[PDB]
Amino acid sequence: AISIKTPEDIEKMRVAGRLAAEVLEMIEPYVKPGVSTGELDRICNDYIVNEQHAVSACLGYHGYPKSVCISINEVVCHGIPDDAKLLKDGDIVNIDVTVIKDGFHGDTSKMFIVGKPTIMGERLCRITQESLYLALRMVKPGINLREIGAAIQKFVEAEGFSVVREYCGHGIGRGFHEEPQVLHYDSRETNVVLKPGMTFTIEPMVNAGKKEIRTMKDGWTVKTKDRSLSAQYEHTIVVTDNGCEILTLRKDDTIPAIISH
Ligand SMILES: NNC(=O)c1ccc(-c2ccccc2Cl)o1
Ligand SMILES: [Mn+2]
Ligand code: NA
Repeated sequence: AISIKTPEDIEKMRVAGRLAAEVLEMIEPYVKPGVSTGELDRICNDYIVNEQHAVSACLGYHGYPKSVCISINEVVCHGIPDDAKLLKDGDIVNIDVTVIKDGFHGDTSKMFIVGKPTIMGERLCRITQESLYLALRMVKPGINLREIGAAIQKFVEAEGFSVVREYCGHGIGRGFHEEPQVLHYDSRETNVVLKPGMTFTIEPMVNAGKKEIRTMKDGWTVKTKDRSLSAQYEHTIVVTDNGCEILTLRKDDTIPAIISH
């Protein structure tokens, strides 16, 4: 049973969402060749705790060891920050942030292109973000999640890319992952009609190559089976009366915070 949020709770979601977004805005300057994913994590955690007076929702979740997930190139998600893993020219990197503030969660992520961008890493990130934007434009009461998943997949595959099946968007509030599940592809199992007040995430994972993925033996790191590049972008939203409001919008986003139909 999916739950609706109250006006007060939604305001708290705006705050946690903004904080999540601001972590990504803060870290951007440090995302350069030579930096380790470990340092970036410590920077993010220090900021979340000492500046935002919030806490990382990832730290300890199901035993997660770090504060943010950092995934590079062929790594699909849940990449673990490490003091020896350095970023280099050409790399595409996702920093996945989740913060809890005043009891509510804010969840978002984006891609960063390191050094000189390559046409393909550049193209994969742009298409991935557009697939998120396209889905965000469909959000309004009355529409079924299945349609949104359908549209993301059709857009993505038309570009020669593939949509990761194992992971999905999700309801969010006082809990990290609440109902419903938000698939980024068409599924006969999906039947959820949006309603005002619902809060969830949209976070498509797109592979340049095949959809198949393999988990590493650290029990967390997920890579593409064919070792092709993978990209992801995420935003937390609240369904409004005639559309939705992006709670994790950043200065660099090129979509309106409030989407009115
Ligand atoms: N958008 N990112 C997420 O929803 C997310 C980040 C980390 C996790 C996670 C999922 C299952 C178990 C442990 C973690 Cl930290 O989910
Ligand atoms: Mn999420
Ligand atoms: Na990746």
